[PDB]
Amino acid sequence: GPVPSRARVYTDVNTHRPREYWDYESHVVEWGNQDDYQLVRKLGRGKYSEVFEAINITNNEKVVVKILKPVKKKKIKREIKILENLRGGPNIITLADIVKDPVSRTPALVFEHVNNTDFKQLYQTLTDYDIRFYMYEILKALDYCHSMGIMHRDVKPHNVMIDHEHRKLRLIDWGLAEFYHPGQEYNVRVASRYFKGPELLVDYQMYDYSLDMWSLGCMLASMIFRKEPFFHGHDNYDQLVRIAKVLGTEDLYDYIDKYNIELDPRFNDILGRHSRKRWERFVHSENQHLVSPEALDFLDKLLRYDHQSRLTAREAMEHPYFYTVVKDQA
Ligand SMILES: CC(C)Oc1ccc2ccn(-c3cncc(-c4ccc(C(=O)O)cc4)n3)c2c1
Repeated sequence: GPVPSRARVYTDVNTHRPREYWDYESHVVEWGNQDDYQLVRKLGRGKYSEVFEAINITNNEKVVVKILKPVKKKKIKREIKILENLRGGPNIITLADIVKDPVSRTPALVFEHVNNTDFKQLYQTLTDYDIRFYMYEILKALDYCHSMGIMHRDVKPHNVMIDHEHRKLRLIDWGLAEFYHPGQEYNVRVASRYFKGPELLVDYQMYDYSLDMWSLGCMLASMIFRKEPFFHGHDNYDQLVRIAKVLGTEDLYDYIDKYNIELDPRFNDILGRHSRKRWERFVHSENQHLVSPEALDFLDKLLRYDHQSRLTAREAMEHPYFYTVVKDQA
């Protein structure tokens, strides 16, 4: 069978907490009053929810309501518990309230309003400094949630809200997040295809916080190289092929050997043999102003097959790429 793995950091953080912190199945949801909110307009739709701008009529505050499509009570409890545990943490979206439609019995999460600028219009405006700044802000949220025993498991641009005028950022959509427990075998069917870590793609279930760091690396690559998505796979199998064409097959097969991973036979046809590419092949006159030795060194240290060898969030924050950001923040 596969070789076990443990997180290098924050390994036992949940074991040391009271059971109630992580044992979300036992959480009792306190429902507020749906009549306190009036819906104003629809903001967006997902697979599993619809998001509206609303007003809290008790105090006239603008709020956001995420009405859940039908999902298991345990998964709703998980998201609520995680949001409550992380409330007040750096750059974490604040859950303000939880309500039910009395007739249709559908649950709705009520959040703080963030004045988001279209992240699909915000990447053509981003300077080198801006990317470093916002990356640092995301790392603060990830170090925090990891330190609190939580993997986000769905890091990607859609789940980062930015109020550019206020240089404000929030990490949202905790619906896939999970508590880290040493030894636990997780579902690999998480995250968007383009952001999935090698561990997911090869079906290695004993993963950890380091998944988030792969996803972050994918984001960074897409931003500095102006190539969204960076690893553009056609399906989950081809996704690993696209990664292998960059990181190379030698390190991939080393990873599978180290963890005694049983690779789906389907892969044997399509993976082939690929050299590890230098990052210089993605640099061009359009993106060169975003790319530095520091950026490439940092990126290289996020995008590793071996989850254990990726930078931690706290290590990433200490990287020379962020020296200018750190100097200004005091
Ligand atoms: C599906 C959702 C992310 O789509 C949108 C689209 C446009 C906009 C424009 C503003 N928002 C907005 C403003 N303030 C907060 C949020 C929000 C907050 C949390 C979550 C969540 O799940 O955790 C989803 C959305 N959202 C939008 C949300």
